[PDB]
Amino acid sequence: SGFRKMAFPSGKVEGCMVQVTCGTTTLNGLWLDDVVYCPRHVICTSEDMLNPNYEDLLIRKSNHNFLVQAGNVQLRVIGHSMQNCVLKLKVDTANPKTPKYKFVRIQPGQTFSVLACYNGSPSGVYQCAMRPNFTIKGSFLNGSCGSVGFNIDYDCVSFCYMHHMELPTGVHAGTDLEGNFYGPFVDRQTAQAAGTDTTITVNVLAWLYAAVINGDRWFLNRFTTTLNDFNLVAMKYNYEPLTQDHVDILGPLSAQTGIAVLDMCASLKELLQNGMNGRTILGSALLEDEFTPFDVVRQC
Amino acid sequence: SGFRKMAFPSGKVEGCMVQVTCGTTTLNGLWLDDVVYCPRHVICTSEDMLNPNYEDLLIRKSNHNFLVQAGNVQLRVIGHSMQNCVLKLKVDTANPKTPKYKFVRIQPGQTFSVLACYNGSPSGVYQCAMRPNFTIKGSFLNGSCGSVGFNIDYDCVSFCYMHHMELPTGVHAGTDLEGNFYGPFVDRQTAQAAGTDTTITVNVLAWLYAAVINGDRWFLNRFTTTLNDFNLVAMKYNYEPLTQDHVDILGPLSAQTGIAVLDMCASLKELLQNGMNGRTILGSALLEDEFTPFDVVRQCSGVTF
Ligand SMILES: O=C1[C@H](c2cccc(Cl)c2)CCCN1c1cncc2ccccc12
Ligand SMILES: O=C1[C@H](c2cccc(Cl)c2)CCCN1c1cncc2ccccc12
Ligand SMILES: [Cl-]
Ligand SMILES: [Cl-]
Ligand SMILES: [Cl-]
Repeated sequence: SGFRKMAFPSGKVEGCMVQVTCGTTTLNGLWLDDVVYCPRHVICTSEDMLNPNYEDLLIRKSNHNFLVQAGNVQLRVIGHSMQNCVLKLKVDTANPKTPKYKFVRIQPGQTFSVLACYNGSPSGVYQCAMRPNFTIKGSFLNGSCGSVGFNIDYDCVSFCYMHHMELPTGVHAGTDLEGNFYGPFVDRQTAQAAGTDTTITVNVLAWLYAAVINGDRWFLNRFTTTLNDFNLVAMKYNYEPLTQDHVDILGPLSAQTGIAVLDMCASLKELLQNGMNGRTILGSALLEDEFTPFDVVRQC
Repeated sequence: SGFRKMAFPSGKVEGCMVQVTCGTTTLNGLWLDDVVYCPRHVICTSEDMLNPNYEDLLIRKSNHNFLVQAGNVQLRVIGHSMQNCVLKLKVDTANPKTPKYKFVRIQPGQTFSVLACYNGSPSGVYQCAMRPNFTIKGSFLNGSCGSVGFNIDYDCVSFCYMHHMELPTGVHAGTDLEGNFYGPFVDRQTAQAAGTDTTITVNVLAWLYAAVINGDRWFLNRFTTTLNDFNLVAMKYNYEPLTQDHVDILGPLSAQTGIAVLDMCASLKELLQNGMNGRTILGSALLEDEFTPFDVVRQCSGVTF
């Protein structure tokens, strides 16, 4: 019993964190096999950030301009290339601690663990979700760039995020490990803002099924709803539309608890209307949206 | 910016997790140097748990009755002894991945990271606090026994908790690594319950300082309070007493934000007496008490391990 916001064990990723320095700029890199991946803005000064021409800034760099440190050992850069917004630094040593891994691009609503790092050294691990507005509500200070997001389902680390920037509202933006940003963001100090964020409806429903599995039923009601009526109501509370895909994904949880997906949608509608009236659901006074249907099945 | 419930990186502990099997019971063990530590109830059947005589159950076991698996390698048990509620299995191989470590007993209010394991394999990591009633609000299923709690101070892992049991309210009880239970719990299947819990006041204050550091100031006010008046209000709302030690520990956070500790106490008093009025603090409608002052400083300064 119990339901916690749980991150994947970070050991497999800790053994990949390195420090990357280019001139006065220092950030984190992910060392997998003989390549170190890091945000391309490591080649920029603060002045370069307004309108950087990365191709032009990079052509002026040689391999020895990049200093890569793995623990107390300096790795030798023997090649460099740019792929979208990530810089790939070929090194002369393959990481002996390279786990079984893949690069995966996630969709909004997906969760992942973040291993926050500074100077190539891991500081902490926490659980995140890719928000519908493509930002993540992280905990990142200056120097955290290059920290990564991942999932570890069955011994294989799936890297899904690399941290690049903090937006004005204190939320965070980054790329997949191929260097493509999540969201309409760019690695430029231009006016950028997070779009209006919404609640990940399918995740709130998953969490309500987690609460039922753990013995709580106070929020259930005798009502059901159509999918369209639910969406009309939910959008008024800034909730993401629930699609037929989401209803299908919640099938296993619906079968386990005996509560049909549209019956749980009716409880959610009522919770949005009434609030909790001094009660809690899994130790929370707010509806939690950073647990996916998959995370619920994994934990419960 | 941002403030998350953050655990310590678990890699140093993952390299110590092993599976321990005694008869039909399988649980987790912590392999440090040539010893595997695990709950002593691994030698019990469900019937034994009703009224176990651990010394008597253990004397009937030989080394080969304990099967210890580290990954896909079977370790050979060459000795066994009991220390309080922890079984120590001497093995013929020292763990090459043994980090610099210590065994520490924590106080209620102190937080730690739990690496939840099943069959000697780490499944997840989360942060939690030792409640004032000595339970932890963990997330553990059958098979999680032997999972450990820890903190990291520089490059040293301080093991502070080993999982043993779940109480009827779904909360958890365990021991330090010397096998001493936190709380008035016993490793026996008998009527046991968590006592009435209280809120960790110093931790709520630390979290309120974290909210101020992150730009959330709506709860600040012009008022201050005495420590004694604050403690009368704390007692009324099932909050732990705030001591002068707690006030001292919050000094650095008070200096950084410019809000005196007793000035933050007046915010907390107002929050307890009036609620949040539809507002949230760091994305929470409840006052969070599972971040110590040290946790707040560490996360807001970027301390690494
Ligand atoms: O956002 C940025 C800067 C930036 C500016 C524009 C585009 C890009 Cl891709 C990056 C570069 C320096 C690091 N940085 C930060 C990244 N994460 C957390 C931060 C917390 C506080 C202060 C800066 C933070
Ligand atoms: O509490 C116990 C049992 C127990 C009974 C009496 C004393 C002692 Cl020390 C242990 C033994 C089996 C494992 N166990 C559990 C431990 N954690 C989470 C559990 C979730 C569901 C079911 C059992 C759980
Ligand atoms: Cl996805
Ligand atoms: Cl006994
Ligand atoms: Cl409150």
